[PDB]
Amino acid sequence: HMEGLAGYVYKAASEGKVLTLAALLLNRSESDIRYLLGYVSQQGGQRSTPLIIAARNGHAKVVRLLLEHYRVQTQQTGTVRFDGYVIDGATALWCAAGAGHFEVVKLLVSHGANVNHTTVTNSTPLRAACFDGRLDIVKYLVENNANISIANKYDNTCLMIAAYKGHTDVVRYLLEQRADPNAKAHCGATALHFAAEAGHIDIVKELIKWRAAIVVNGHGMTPLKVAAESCKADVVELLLSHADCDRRSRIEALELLGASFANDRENYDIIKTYHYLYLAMLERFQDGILEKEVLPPIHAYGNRTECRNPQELESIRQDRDALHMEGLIVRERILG
Amino acid sequence: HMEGLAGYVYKAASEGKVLTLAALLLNRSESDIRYLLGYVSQQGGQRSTPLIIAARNGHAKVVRLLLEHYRVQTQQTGTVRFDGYVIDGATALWCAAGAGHFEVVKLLVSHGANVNHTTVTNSTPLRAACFDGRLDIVKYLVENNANISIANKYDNTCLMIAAYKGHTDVVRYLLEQRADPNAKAHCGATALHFAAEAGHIDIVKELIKWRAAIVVNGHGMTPLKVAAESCKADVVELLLSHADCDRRSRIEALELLGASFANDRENYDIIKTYHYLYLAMLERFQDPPIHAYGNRRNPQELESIRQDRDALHMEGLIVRERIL
Ligand SMILES: CC(C)(C)n1ncc(Cl)c(Cl)c1=O
Repeated sequence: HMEGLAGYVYKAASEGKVLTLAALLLNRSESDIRYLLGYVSQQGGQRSTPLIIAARNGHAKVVRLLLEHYRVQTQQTGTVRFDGYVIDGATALWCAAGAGHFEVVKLLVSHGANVNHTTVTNSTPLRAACFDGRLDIVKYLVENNANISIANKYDNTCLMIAAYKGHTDVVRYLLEQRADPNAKAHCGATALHFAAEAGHIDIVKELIKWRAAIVVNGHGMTPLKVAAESCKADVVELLLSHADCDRRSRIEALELLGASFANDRENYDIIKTYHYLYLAMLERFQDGILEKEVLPPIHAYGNRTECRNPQELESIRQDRDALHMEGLIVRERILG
Repeated sequence: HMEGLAGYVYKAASEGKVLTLAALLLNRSESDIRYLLGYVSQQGGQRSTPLIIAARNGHAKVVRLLLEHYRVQTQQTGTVRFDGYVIDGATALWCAAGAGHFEVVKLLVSHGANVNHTTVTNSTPLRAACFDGRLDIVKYLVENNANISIANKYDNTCLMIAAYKGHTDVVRYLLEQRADPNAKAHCGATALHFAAEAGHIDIVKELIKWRAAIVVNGHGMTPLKVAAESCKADVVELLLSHADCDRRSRIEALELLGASFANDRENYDIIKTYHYLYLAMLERFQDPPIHAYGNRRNPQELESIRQDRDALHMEGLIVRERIL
């Protein structure tokens, strides 16, 4: 019969009804108080504890009570639903971090919760807050000895995800806490790779100030080819305004940028196509003698052949259709 | 000294102040009037003739005088700027068509303009009106013997450009002729292919019934189900209804949109990735690649997808890599 009361207790905890929760908990034996609070409930996909669901919903009142008066264990783990995806191996500290409930986080940390508890995929509660972007929590966790080096299943640092999610504030903070910006992932990607693809120019600048290495992913893409391919012209100029395998890599990143202005249907500007593509050809002709390794015609892309001469390119500056197909040919060479 | 007056005449023509032009043009000999109206002027990038510059800016008023009073030749050619690229081989008939100046269009063709005259890229005024999408002009050109079969270089028919530019209205009307057209010849694409790429579900229905023929579903380098890559689920299901080619016998019609729903960062839904991709395992089990830098996952037999993790992202990429 006590299986039902555990649900009533869960309800009140998930609803933040501290009086409703407190009313249920008294006039119960120590044997019972443990059971009701250690019970795991299956609300759809989510499988949680009264403590966990309260910290998930930011009900600091229920959280304070469960920790102080009824000394509930912070180590309790559950499977919580964030967005549509289900995260397993989560603790009340982790949910509170992912949902941005600063006071509940402090409550859990203050009452002795493990800041470095790892989820099933080794997502630390610090990572949840870097995904979410709450600098106050991010600061508080690291100040309470949460480890920044604890990465994903796939070695996705807290720096990486924050750079991906565009949190310039936490990214800088993580970099002012000496976070290794040259750390890479299974994908082979650095935080500069994620920022360049996502075009977060402020973070790309921040990762530069902190002397990030120009490394290559598991496709042969530097952060400049990633940003050139992602049609993020802003981050292309900045990344080019420093280091690069100059000449060869620089023309290939300008040719990729120009190609993407014809492919990517969101930012499709064929005027920006000719600008970058012609700039590339001109840089190819400094000692002229820079190799145009063109490929034979295909049945797709018409039967055209990629221009090798700056006069060939000048002759399709006023052809919208030829310039489009040329951007497809360009992409084909650099990427295949 | 007479080159200077040619500029004043151009100016008044370009601004459409027809009354101002007569003051310059009157009291002049045949020798001069020929030069004054045939001068080519370089106003920025565009280098054109007064008759054209009037028709480009839609000044029907100056056009009436220049075409009616002195039957000047519509064949005069120039290079006009249409907001972006500069087009060469344009005639007043073409510019007025491209600029959507219906009044100038009617006047130009009525006075004997070459209605199927092609630009440098063999763009007919009919192409211009379907590109920009003015059905009023599109129709009017067709009754006046403009040829719908003309198309440009690379064989992009007027149907194709309208099919791409989503001008459903012109498409329905335009089916007074060819459906499944020039196969883009160069691109290898049908007018319905451009429709599927752009996901204009409205015309793709037309390409089959209510005007257009059946249109060949054949292209090779991706069937007309290009929309699976273009993340156009709307037309993807639509094409799937036509069966025995894309459904009943066609077991291979595993379009697997979900791979594209993880790649395109504009329409990226990894929930939609697993949804369509799981149909593949379910359809594959009614009755494979390599691990590049630690990959597949792609198998449908393996658990029929464990789900939940972001790993599906890289898994959606493996699918795209396999299908190419
Ligand atoms: C766009 C694409 C697929 C080239 N790409 N973008 C970003 C990153 Cl971080 C990597 Cl590793 C990558 O390969």
